[PDB]
Amino acid sequence: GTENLYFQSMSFSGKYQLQSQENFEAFMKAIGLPEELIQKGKDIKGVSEIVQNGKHFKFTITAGSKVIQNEFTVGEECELETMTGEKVKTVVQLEGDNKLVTTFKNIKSVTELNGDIITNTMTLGDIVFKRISKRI
Amino acid sequence: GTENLYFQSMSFSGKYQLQSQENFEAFMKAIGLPEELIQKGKDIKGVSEIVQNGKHFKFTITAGSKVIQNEFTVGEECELETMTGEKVKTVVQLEGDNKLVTTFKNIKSVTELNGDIITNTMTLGDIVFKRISKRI
Ligand SMILES: CCCCCc1cc(O)c2c(c1)OC(C)(C)[C@@H]1CCC(C)=C[C@@H]21
Repeated sequence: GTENLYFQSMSFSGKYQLQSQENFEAFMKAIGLPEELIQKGKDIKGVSEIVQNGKHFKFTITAGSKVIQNEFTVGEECELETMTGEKVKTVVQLEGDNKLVTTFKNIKSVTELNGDIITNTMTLGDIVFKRISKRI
Repeated sequence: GTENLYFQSMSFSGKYQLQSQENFEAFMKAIGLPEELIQKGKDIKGVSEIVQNGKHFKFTITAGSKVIQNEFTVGEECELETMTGEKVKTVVQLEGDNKLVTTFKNIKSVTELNGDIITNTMTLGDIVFKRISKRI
């Protein structure tokens, strides 16, 4: 026999304007981002978009001077393009009704949606890369 | 708005008779179980029960000379009682259709159901506490 595990989450779909950003320079250096691109995009506060259809997600992230697009299904292994352009395979999971959690290359990524504010925290050792964006 | 995330797993419900057990003493020593209780329950091969109703689990596990009962919902943070009686808060996740995975106090716990055979693997550093039970 089989069991049905049905979940319900807040809609992550929407366009989000980057407002706050912590430890950008430190984090990009740890992952090996060139200093040229670090200073070029450290002050860029762009707009990211999420498209959620059930457990499927489409991410369009404006990070610094780069636009990185990725797609995944919750609970299924996916190939994600990192900030450094390297492609890693990982699984994204839903915690509660508003947290998207994944871990790749010693980076613990947590994306929590609180109302119109979405917070993406990425921890690499002592570095806590925290981004705060608002739905527009 | 809200989104629906539909998952399906094998039914974990049933009573399971412990058959094989490796590194009981080493694991219980690592978590600080008193040596009196370690020798007392190292050879006990009891029966554990799982009650799964969708994404909610009720499991009564016979570990050594202790009967520990806990309840949780997959993806939601819950409070679990450990072997040492300490209560920890963690999140249990479903991997595939037959794996229940969680991590607490540097202990990676994996419970995999392959047909009528259930395998409980708990890794704490170098110690791999492996329990193999059969549904009865
Ligand atoms: C259904 C899986 C969710 C996690 C359940 C989970 C939690 C837990 O309290 C225990 C579980 C596994 O299995 C045994 C082998 C009895 C453990 C022995 C040593 C420790 C620290 C605690 C025991």
